[PDB]
Amino acid sequence: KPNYALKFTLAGHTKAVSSVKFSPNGEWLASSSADKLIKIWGAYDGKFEKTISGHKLGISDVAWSSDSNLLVSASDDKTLKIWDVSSGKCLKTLKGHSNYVFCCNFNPQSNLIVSGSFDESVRIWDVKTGKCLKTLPAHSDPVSAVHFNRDGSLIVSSSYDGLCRIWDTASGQCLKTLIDDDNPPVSFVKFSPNGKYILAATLDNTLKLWDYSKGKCLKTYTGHKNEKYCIFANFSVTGGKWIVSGSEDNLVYIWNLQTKEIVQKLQGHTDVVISTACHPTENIIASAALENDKTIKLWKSDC
Repeated sequence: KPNYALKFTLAGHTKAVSSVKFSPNGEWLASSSADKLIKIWGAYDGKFEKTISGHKLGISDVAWSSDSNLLVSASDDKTLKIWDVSSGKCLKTLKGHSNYVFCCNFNPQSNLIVSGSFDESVRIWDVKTGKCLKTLPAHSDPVSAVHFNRDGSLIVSSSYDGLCRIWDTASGQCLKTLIDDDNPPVSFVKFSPNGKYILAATLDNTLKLWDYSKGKCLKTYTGHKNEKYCIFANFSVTGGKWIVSGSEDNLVYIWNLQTKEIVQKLQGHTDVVISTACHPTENIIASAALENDKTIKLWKSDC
């Protein structure tokens, strides 16, 4: 149904890309890499803007503040850094995790940051002071993803222990633990835009849409390969309602959300597609690949 075609190929990172994210204002793409760098690119033209540096080791994730002025990055150096994008300044270094920080996000208000780490904990940080507010004993294996819901009241986390958990931001209480028939490692998780559903990726080549309120799996998406890497998944909402994800067979997969059929497979990358992102207003997908490719691709569809 959609017709995403390659528009731009962005080269610059010298090691594996780990994450790509569109700014909320739609003007920019941020990318993180194992080369220890963040790069900023024009969202519509693919034009390289600048590099942001400071981390001592590779970066697994990057996230934008709601006003598109700040980034937060999660690194193997055991820290997160908060960046003022226009100046390039490292505003704060968030110290607390005892091993690799794998995932990070602002809440919608962007006064808080949530992080997940190889040390098996989730941390909630104050953006202004740079202090850790809470440390949640969230999981018994590395934390693969963390995400705030629509109003910042709930946090969802996933882990290689096979659990998705939902946390109350304010109290730090575990409200829910999602358990299916089997519990294979969960490599990614996020709330849906409306906030009633949770999309989770598992390392048995499967994406599941869960009803958060009921605690029941509604839909299942397969065809892609995902047994090893923590690959992002997206809700595409600008045109037709899709689920988007990378794959270890070098393709970007697009599923119809309702019917669960593969509507398109984007060909062009020459290595695992580790990350994808969906532009907030236009029908644009960004995709990034691992170290044998190193490129980021911008794809556009008429619907």
